[PDB]
Amino acid sequence: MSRVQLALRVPDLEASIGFYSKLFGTGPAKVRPGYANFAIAEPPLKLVLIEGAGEDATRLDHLGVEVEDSAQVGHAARRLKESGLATVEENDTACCYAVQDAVWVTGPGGEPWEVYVVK
Ligand SMILES: O=[N+]([O-])c1cc([AsH2])ccc1O
Ligand SMILES: [Cl-]
Ligand SMILES: [Fe+3]
Repeated sequence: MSRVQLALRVPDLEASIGFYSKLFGTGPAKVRPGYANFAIAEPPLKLVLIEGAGEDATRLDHLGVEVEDSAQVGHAARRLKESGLATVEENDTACCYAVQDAVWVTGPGGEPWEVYVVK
């Protein structure tokens, strides 16, 4: 039972939390200066808002697939490595108010993806 992760670099975090509460009909799961997240049931979605220091507009920070356990993260790592993708693995790695196992790739046009579990 995994979900898409969508992490956005937003110019106004406060306006953004406001807007996403309305769009999804639910408040954030977590709020800390310069960061918020929403854990959305339908559609399955982890929405990450990161506050950008003076960009004009919202832009993509990264994308992701949140899996159920580290076991799934490692399957995904081996499978992606086997398909010929350049990968970067991380274990028990702090970051944004959580600990995660993750594997990272980048699409041809430079957009970053992580397959990850939050521990
Ligand atoms: O790419 N990252 O490692 C990354 C990780 C976290 As946590 C937040 C923003 C980012 O761009
Ligand atoms: Cl963008
Ligand atoms: Fe993140």
